[PDB]
Amino acid sequence: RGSFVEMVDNLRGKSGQGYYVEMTVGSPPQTLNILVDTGSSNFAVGAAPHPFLHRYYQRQLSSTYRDLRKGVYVPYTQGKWEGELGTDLVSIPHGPNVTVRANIAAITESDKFFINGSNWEGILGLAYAEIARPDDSLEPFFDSLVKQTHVPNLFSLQLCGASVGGSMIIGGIDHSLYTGSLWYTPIRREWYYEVIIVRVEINGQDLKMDCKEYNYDKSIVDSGTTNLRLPKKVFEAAVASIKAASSTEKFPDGFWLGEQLVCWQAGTTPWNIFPVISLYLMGEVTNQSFRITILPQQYLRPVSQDDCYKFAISQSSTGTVMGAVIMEGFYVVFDRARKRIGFAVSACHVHDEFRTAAVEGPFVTLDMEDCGYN
Ligand SMILES: NC1=N[C@](c2ccc(OC(F)F)cc2)([C@@H]2C[C@H]2C(=O)c2cncc(Cl)c2)CO1
Ligand code: NA
Ligand code: NA
Repeated sequence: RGSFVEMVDNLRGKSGQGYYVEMTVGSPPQTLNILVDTGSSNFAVGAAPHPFLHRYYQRQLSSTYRDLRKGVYVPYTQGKWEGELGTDLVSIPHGPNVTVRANIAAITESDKFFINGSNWEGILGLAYAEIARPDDSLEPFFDSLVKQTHVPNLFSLQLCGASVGGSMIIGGIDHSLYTGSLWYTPIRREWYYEVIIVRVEINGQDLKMDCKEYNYDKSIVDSGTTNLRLPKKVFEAAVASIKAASSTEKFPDGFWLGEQLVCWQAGTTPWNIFPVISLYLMGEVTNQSFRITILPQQYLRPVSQDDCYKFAISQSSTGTVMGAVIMEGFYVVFDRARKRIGFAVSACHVHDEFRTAAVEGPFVTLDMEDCGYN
């Protein structure tokens, strides 16, 4: 409890391409880099020589592979992966010193899934069985890990933005990774890591929307999404307020829609024209909330001889997505045992001399249960 030095710095990443952890599959162990994804629930790995892949799972080389004689087809947008299900022995070299027999989807065909030039070859879906493919009887990796070992039923993530890195602490918390106190919001339902946002402020100014809008049709914490994604109506209200706060300088209308970048010469980014963004989350106690605050350092993503940034807040039709834009400000504790998610100021988040990311409570917020969409 509290200190896991061997897992510190076990994540690496390229900006906008997610964070991955080294894993091994099969016997003898085959090493793969695997995207850490709290927004899905399948352990799926490249298993054929796709040109983009540095490497892939060669089941024929594993004496411990067991075929489940079942295929899985997984469309989404944009894209798809298809694979064959089995089990095999899985370890995390810079994780707990255990080995688990986990479900693995061997990806044999995909479209717009693997990224050309990325250093990961599969994804580790850390969410719950209710969104596993093909169905909730395919036990997710972390469920198997907890069933078969004594690893406590929780993990935590410190994503450090900018080559990026960070830490996945499996089975506990490392208090070096955060400053101040952890604040917890309930996991509303175990499918995604679903939470309830109860108030949104831009530079301290309330958007004053019916809070059910903030969670239309859900709000999730998702390490496998780059952006803060906001439901359309909330996004419209949000940019408008951000546009207004930031009007000392003017930017193309397309910038706010992510359709073009904006640049400034090096050292010349005007952070302070941009507002902070505060999400109040449902607390642990009736009528009690807390708030997490992020900087433009978080929602202006670095991507000419200038520092060009992408606006990393974007509209959504799947509800709010707290992606790397949120998570890079905080140490985030996925406290599965207590069905709650803790947030604390991250010891590694990017800021400036004037503003820091923040986690503050308690606040008095009534009718928070009304904020959840049904
Ligand atoms: N959270 C989420 N993960 C995704 C995903 C795609 C299929 C699934 O199938 C699953 F059921 F196996 C699951 C998740 C993508 C893997 C992520 C991805 O491609 C990505 C690209 N750039 C940056 C990041 Cl941070 C991630 C879609 O959104
Ligand atoms: Na256990
Ligand atoms: Na600390």
